[PDB]
Amino acid sequence: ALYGTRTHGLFKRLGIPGPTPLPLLGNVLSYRQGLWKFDTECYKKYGKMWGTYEGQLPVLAITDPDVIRTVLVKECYSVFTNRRSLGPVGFMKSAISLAEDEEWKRIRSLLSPTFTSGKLKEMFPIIAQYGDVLVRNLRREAEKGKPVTLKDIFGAYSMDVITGTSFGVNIDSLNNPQDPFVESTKKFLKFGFLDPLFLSIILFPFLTPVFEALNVSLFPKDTINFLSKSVNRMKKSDFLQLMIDSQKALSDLELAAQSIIFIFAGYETTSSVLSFTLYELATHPDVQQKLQKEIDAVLPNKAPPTYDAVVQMEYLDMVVNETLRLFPVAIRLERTCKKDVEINGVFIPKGSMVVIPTYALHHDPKYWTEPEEFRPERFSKKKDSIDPYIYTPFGTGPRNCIGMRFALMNMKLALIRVLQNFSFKPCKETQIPLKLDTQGLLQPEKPIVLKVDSRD
Ligand code: HEM
Ligand SMILES: CCCCCCCCCCCCOCCOCCOCCOCCOCCOCCOCCOCCOCCO
Ligand SMILES: Clc1ccccc1C(c1ccccc1)(c1ccccc1)n1ccnc1
Ligand SMILES: Clc1ccccc1C(c1ccccc1)(c1ccccc1)n1ccnc1
Ligand SMILES: Clc1ccccc1C(c1ccccc1)(c1ccccc1)n1ccnc1
Repeated sequence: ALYGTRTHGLFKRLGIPGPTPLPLLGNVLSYRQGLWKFDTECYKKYGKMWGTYEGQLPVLAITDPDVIRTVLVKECYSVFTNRRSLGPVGFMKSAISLAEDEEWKRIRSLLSPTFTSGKLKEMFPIIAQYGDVLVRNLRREAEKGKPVTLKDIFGAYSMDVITGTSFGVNIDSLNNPQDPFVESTKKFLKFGFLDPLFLSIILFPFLTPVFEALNVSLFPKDTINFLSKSVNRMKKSDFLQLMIDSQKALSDLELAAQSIIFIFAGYETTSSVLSFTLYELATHPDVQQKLQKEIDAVLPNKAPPTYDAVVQMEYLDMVVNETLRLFPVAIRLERTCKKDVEINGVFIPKGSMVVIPTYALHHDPKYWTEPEEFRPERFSKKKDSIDPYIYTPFGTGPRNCIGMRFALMNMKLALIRVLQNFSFKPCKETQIPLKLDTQGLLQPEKPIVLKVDSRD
């Protein structure tokens, strides 16, 4: 059984500290507390650089901004181009989040004109039309005299926007739970929990070819089929339309992968940050009232938002940027060495992983005074510019979040509407302080519920 004790002497030899890996498992057992908790604990114990093992895969965490800049920007195309080892994914191998090396550079180049600020300005009325249904669905829950579970309200809004901006179909997620789009896309929420299949190829990466050969995918095969068949039937009759017009050619299999992955990526994360932003505005009433004072001063008498009004709301941008500091839903940034590389005078083998602990650097007292406190004033345009390698909620470099500007616009349009019409405050069922759960996509331990009062 030559598999278990092959690489577990690397960091010990290189002089890089870290937790003691168990045979076969590595340090994988330490993840059960959540990657956010494991990363902060390692940061406090070892410092600038530590080393863990996902099975037999060596993982080197780095916290020096000069080193982060080299891995995310300088040597991106040359060493650290790909994110994590390929797993059994089927045709989703052409998804932009999975594509590697030259194939990723090509797919990223084709999709880049779709997510420019110019195309976002053209789609602004499309995104904004989903604010009405959000305010309406939130109005009835407010007049019921009962608390509002934010994940159901903004989860439905996030699915509505991401599907409407992808296919042009105006789903009413909250009022049509039995819709096939809603039930299929709902299964994406299981992402973030324990995945034995994903963990099996982590500990035994040689199983990835076997699973592919047996047509086993890390994605919900039923949901991937519904979306792929839905994408095809629509092409006979938008993110989809922008990708059809672009047809270096984007194949039919590749385009179906990008449509699916954009829905997968935008659904829960947008829903999660939107709930975190409202929790902070409720537990900080003066922060909420000041933000309401800004929206009303720019948009008088509940005026419909325009692009220029949304972009020129500074205090709205500060609140969102601070919610993302406290809760970067993608806890960390990961990269793979496509060759033997020397990082900060340390020789790292090919295929090893480099983790930028975003969450740990976001709560570091060395960079943020009172790091556990929601202070939007950190992102005031008068202070010194925040380090782009310490604050990395969307990552940095050629391979950062391609939908960063879209997600920020999608959330702000929602925040402006709900604040134009409602105020938010806690109640007996609200957890203070907020306890994060162990899920790999940041979620609270108990669902956020807030009292929603209309301003009229
Ligand atoms: C506020 C919500 C969001 C957060 C916090 C977020 C966060 C991230 C992060 C941290 C990465 C990794 C970047 C890196 O490795 O440096 C990423 C990648 C990505 N995100 Fe997002 N994201 C969000 C919303 C979205 C939305 C709405 C979309 C879809 C339009 C999206 C699509 C992607 C894709 C496709 C990638 C992979 C980029 C690539 O590998 O080329 N994300 N996101
Ligand atoms: C032929 C060879 C086959 C090889 C099979 C390999 C199987 C590997 C199994 C080892 C698992 C090791 O687990 C440690 C790593 O876990 C880290 C991530 O998990 C953190 C959260 O869960 C902690 C896991 O350990 C405690 C058990 O808790 C499980 C809770 O799962 C989430 C609960 O939610 C219910 C399930 O999800 C539905 C969500 O709607
Ligand atoms: Cl599909 C995949 C293959 C290899 C590594 C990571 C992923 C990942 C995923 C998605 C669904 C189920 C299991 C793994 C993944 C899992 C955790 C963190 C990042 C990526 N993925 C999501 C988008 N593109 C790839
Ligand atoms: Cl276990 C693991 C290792 C490396 C990357 C991601 C994961 C992940 C996870 C989830 C919750 C707490 C710790 C790690 C994970 C993180 C984000 C999204 C999906 C899975 N996981 C893989 C299989 N089961 C769980
Ligand atoms: Cl892009 C993507 C698609 C499908 C599932 C997950 C993700 C991803 C993510 C988010 C939170 C926790 C783990 C992975 C992700 C996939 C791959 C690499 C980084 C992040 N993501 C959603 C939005 N922006 C990025």
